[PDB]
Amino acid sequence: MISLIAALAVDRVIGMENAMPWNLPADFAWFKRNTLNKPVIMGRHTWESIGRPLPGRKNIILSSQPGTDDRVTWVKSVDEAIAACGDVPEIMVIGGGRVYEQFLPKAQKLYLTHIDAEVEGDTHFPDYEPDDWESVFSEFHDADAQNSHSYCFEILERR
Ligand SMILES: NC(=O)c1ccc[n+]([C@@H]2O[C@H](COP(=O)([O-])OP(=O)(O)OC[C@H]3O[C@@H](n4cnc5c(N)ncnc54)[C@H](OP(=O)(O)O)[C@@H]3O)[C@@H](O)[C@H]2O)c1
Ligand SMILES: Nc1nc(=O)c2c([nH]1)NC[C@H](CCc1ccc(C(=O)N[C@@H](CCC(=O)O)C(=O)O)cc1)C2
Repeated sequence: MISLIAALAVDRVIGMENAMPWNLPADFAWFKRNTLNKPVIMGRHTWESIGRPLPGRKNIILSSQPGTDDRVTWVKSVDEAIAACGDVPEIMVIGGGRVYEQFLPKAQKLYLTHIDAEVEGDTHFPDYEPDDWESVFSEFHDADAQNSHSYCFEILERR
């Protein structure tokens, strides 16, 4: 199955590394737990933002152009990206917006972190039919000495 994992600021705004200001080690732990030993698919801009492969995961990068880094696997279409994951229980799609838009209709699960942070940005997580999705887990945390903002983890499954 295909899953999307994303961090959503106020108004479901999404973005890249330098554009997302919070410091949420708890969310990084959540992301790691939920993606480790699974293939991760990302767009080229997300790849450039991260700057180095995510360890212990197959990193698959979408780009219309030839690859430019042998440390990751490069593909030129959504269907090629999925095929490059092989036969695994769960494929993790880690954005960005253009990639989320394409994979959402194919996805069975969403892993969302709803962060109580107001950020500059025009880009939002794709609109999806709320009635298409059942919330199966959520867990709220206030900010603390390590985490700059309050945040809520949520898993939704397609119903
Ligand atoms: N300044 C602003 O107001 C503003 C607003 C919104 C976004 N942005 C910028 O936009 C970028 C983030 O956009 P994003 O989150 O949408 O990026 P993303 O999903 O991480 O990456 C998009 C890239 O992935 C590749 N890709 C996606 N689908 C593909 C497909 N089906 N086949 C082949 N390649 C595919 C393309 O790479 P190739 O280009 O290599 O073909 C595409 O340009 C950042 O650089 C951000 O700064 C800026
Ligand atoms: N839950 C979640 N949080 C986020 O901030 C993001 C998503 N999802 N999805 C898309 C994008 C992912 C950004 C992103 C980039 C690098 C690492 C990373 O380096 N993670 C390491 C652990 C880092 C640490 O332990 O400090 C990892 O091994 O997963 C995590 C997230 C932003």
